[PDB]
Amino acid sequence: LKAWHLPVAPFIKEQQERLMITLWLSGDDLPPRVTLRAEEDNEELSLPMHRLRQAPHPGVVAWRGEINLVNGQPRRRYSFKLLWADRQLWFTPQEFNRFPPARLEQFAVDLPDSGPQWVADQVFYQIFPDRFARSQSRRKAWDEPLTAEAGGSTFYGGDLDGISEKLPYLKQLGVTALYLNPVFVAPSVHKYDTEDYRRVDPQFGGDAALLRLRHNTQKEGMRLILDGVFNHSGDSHAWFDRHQRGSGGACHNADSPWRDWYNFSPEGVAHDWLGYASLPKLDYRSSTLIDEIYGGEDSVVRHWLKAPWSMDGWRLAVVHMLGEGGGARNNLRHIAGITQAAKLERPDAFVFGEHFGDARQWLQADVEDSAMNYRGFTFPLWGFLANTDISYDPQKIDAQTCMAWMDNYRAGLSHQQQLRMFNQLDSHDTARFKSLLGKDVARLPLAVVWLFSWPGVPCIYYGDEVGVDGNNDPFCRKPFPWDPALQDGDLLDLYKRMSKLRKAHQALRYGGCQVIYAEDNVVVFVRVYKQQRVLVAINRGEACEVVIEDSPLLDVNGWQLKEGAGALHDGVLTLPAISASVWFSR
Amino acid sequence: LKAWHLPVAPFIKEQQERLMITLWLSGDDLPPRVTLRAEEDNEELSLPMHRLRQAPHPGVVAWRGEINLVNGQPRRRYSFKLLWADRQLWFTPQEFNRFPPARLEQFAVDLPDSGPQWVADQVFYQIFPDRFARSQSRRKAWDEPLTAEAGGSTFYGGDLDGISEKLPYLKQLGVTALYLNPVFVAPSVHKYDTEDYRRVDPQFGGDAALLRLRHNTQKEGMRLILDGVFNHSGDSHAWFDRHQRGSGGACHNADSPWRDWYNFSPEGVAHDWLGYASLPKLDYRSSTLIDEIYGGEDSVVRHWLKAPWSMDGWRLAVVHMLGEGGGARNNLRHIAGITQAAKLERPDAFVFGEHFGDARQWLQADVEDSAMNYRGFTFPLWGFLANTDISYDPQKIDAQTCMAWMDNYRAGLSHQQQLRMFNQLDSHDTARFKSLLGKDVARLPLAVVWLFSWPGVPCIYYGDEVGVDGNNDPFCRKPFPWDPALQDGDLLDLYKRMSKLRKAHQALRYGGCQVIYAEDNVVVFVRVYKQQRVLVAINRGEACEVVIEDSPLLDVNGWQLKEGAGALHDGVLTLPAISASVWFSR
Ligand SMILES: C[C@H]1O[C@H](O)[C@H](O)[C@@H](O)[C@H]1N[C@H]1C=C(CO)[C@@H](O)[C@H](O)[C@H]1O
Ligand SMILES: C[C@H]1O[C@H](O)[C@H](O)[C@@H](O)[C@H]1N[C@H]1C=C(CO)[C@@H](O)[C@H](O)[C@H]1O
Repeated sequence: LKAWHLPVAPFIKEQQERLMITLWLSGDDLPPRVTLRAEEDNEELSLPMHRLRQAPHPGVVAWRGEINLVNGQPRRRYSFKLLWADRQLWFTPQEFNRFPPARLEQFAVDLPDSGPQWVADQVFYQIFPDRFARSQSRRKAWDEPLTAEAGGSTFYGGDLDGISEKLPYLKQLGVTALYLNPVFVAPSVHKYDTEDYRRVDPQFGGDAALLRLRHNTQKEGMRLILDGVFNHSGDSHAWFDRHQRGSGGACHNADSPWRDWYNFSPEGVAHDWLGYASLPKLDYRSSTLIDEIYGGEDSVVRHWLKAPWSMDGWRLAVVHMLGEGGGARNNLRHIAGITQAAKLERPDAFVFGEHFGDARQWLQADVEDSAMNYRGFTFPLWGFLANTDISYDPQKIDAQTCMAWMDNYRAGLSHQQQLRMFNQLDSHDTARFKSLLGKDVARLPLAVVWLFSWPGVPCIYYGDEVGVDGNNDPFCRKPFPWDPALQDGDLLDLYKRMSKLRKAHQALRYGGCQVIYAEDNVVVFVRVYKQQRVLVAINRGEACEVVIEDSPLLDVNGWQLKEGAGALHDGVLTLPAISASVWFSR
Repeated sequence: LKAWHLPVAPFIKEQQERLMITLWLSGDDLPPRVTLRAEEDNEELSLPMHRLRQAPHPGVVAWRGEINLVNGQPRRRYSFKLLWADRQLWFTPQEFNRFPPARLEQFAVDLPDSGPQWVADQVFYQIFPDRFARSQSRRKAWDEPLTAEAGGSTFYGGDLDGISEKLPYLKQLGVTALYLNPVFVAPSVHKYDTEDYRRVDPQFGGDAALLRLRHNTQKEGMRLILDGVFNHSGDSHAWFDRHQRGSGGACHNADSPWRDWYNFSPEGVAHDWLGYASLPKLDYRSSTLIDEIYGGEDSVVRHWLKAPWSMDGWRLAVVHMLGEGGGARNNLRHIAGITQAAKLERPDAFVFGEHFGDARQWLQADVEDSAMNYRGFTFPLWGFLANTDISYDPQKIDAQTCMAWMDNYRAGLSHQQQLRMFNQLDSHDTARFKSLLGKDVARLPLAVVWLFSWPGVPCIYYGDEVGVDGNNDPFCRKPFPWDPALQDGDLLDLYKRMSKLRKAHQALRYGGCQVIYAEDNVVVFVRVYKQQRVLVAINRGEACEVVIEDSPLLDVNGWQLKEGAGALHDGVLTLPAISASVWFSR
């Protein structure tokens, strides 16, 4: 028995306030009935399906049903209940299930989609401003080695006009969207110890440099996302003012105008971020704090989204811990509130959250558009390709396990959510992925191909594309090497080619995703959008041949190889050692 | 490799604001390190564990760690990360996992537990008031057969003083808590078409009869839960007033004081419950509607919870669809609001929701205490024992699948949530389970044993205990046969004995639950609380012998058989055909 379905054309078609749903089946004991299990306002529905007279592909029987769209919430969840005389079987994002799937692990399509539809067309690039580029006309020097000493106090001098001036490089790289680390007034170099949410830190060029950057990116058609740090302030902020270098500080004034914006124990110690005293945690019980951060018309969240700043959204730092009373009490309401405020100021605003852990409860409640997809994308690859994980603990997973992991996670997400998940191989909070591969550094191009072809929006971490390496923070924030002698020019070109493949093909931006093969060293999946197919074959080990069973998903006119040295012929994949290949259908 | 852990003593112990956590391991290639993956305010933690010098059982190595309780939210989620030099493996509620478990499918213990701790000590009994008992001093006659005609208009005359008068029968049955179907003024016999939330329907004896019932149950130490129907009103309610048999109705007055409490289309048709025009749906966008239902001090939810009514809580009818704008928009906020209001009036109030489907998103967000556990308890048994399901579609699942199903569902719930899940074999909205067994009716006692020994609180559906049967509503609401000639007296006695076993043994009220064996016809599980063990063996088919491997969970002084004709000796279970046995440890 075989089944196929993806939450996208050719399997679904919207027509006259109905969502038509098509299931493919093949095999020797097909169910004489199939029920479309759908859902309206959380009520499970049993919708009849009927066989189509015409086979869509050789040996395949298509069943078709219909979801009425006029009622019910935008997110439409569904699965397939195959019925024989004596038994039943479910078809799900995670293949066949002998007992019913979880409601939150069904196929899901958001209709209407009120999310930021532009995100799926982007290539993102994350910039740690101090370490990217100095402007022409502007404390360590650029070539001085990064050391473990005083990580938070060492400034190399990168600034925002440096980014503006490097926009032609980013354009040629294929970048269409920037995510900046914090830029607001803060004493440190990473600047997550915020001192003024209302001003750009002059060390990066002040408010004028960020306005120029906003103008310049608009001119080039590039989106711009700011780092929003709202779980905690810095202890130098006027609200907290630990060093009494001002008046009215919550820290040393029981009568401060912001005494209730922080939580102090019966010992006097304020609650902070994971025991970092420089980062006192904000108490979202306070109705005045809520108004200042997101509630009011000129709250911090909306401020940088309205003119003149007109930012395209917010990365939410430590989104999972924000809440009341010193911890994450009422976390989901407040993150929903932040997102709601942002979409009020800008309906197409992108709001994604930093989630090192499992983001599904946040995303399944729709309190944010997306997450930094560490759990669903990054760590599976650290495991499969680099033998490591979030804690740098040894990891030994084969392709079966890696794809069970990746597919299980996204089964909790609608198609539209999957398409805008924020995927990267590393960040300012992890060791460089190049370094993590260790002796297996020749696998790095596999990961770059995978980054641009797995569902979600890819984000290059500045410098990855030219081969910078280093261990975890502090050593992952090296100055970007602008000397081509210090650049991996071959790696740069692969990044260029992948972003070109992405712009070129709708399936890599909008397409469903079906894992076709996943055994030991080899992963094969296909992206699927209308008649278009994109086949990707990853081999982390030595040369091998793999038979691909006839799949109606792969029944095309022909395949044109676009990247890598793999060869597909008569259902046999010839894959060189440590390779990734991408075929486009003809 | 083997592992054991349950979210209860002997595996966990709270001491000096720390939660101590113990893992059992056995096998030939044990991990030299184990990390306790815990969570504080949603931040994943890596806590070290250390081997205990003393083996807790032969061949078992114990690791122990510690969760700091002074910070973080009440619900403490955790799992075990076994680490070797080259690889890792997770231990979870669902056995070993090669990739990390979902955050919401870990072990979880609620500390402090702010839920209704009395629920786990209860035996519930659900009464459909018209069909239970007529009072001594009071339209069909009691012995007239139930027909398909005019189901909603046929009254047999049961009333609340009938229940009061039958309290000695319920006491002897072992019942400690009642759940009543709706009793408020409504035209129908089931009375889910509410006309007045503020008055008891005189057909059941009016307000005086319910006060007597509240007094009488208090006198007998019995709890009392009312059916709260807040997703929709009846169309005869004054607010809606479809038949203009009053003034000010939302239905026929664009200026009604409650026009905004209902949602009308640009056609004039109000939104209702699943196309039943007699049940117009309430619009929880309205700030005045929110205040009347749960927001205000004398709102409907709090009204029946304060004196003189002093009810113990609310069953929430159609809890999953309640929301704004004609559908389930903002459903979770409003159900949280209802529960919050109830616990404000009565801190130990029990609020559970009607969930035919998958309740996990509601329970994982803690918007309610519990659910009618159709998905986690009822339908697995309909499948395993009666070959059917929610849609009365054929079902063929063996013990492996049934227990994978039951254990997967509860893995999404903390220990405390599992203990108060509202388990029943049938209800006023399903065919009688006795009828569903069809030719396999001899399996009915297996299900009764299972109802009283699976985690959760059992609820007898009135008449089940004496063998009434019938198909789905209308035929599942027969008049209760008070003639002992029409009663299955042997079935009645099993119910009595099971509720006695439950009162007698802490493990059946508080205990963890570990499935030990689940192959084909046979299910074996053990409830576990401190040194106490309760072993349950269910065999749905012919006589068989089953070997039980040595389990440290089963290493006790001895076993005393308490119910059924099974025999345990030297790791061999001798199980008669179609049997259920319960052993208590010695
Ligand atoms: C605020 C934190 O969470 C956010 O979400 C950022 O993503 C992180 O970078 C993170 N750390 C910042 C703060 C500290 C702590 O002292 C430093 O250790 C880091 O270098 C620095 O970046
Ligand atoms: C309101 C509904 O949901 C609640 O939650 C109850 O649990 C159900 O019983 C259910 N049905 C009631 C209403 C109708 C519909 O016309 C009748 O069909 C039923 O007989 C009657 O009981």
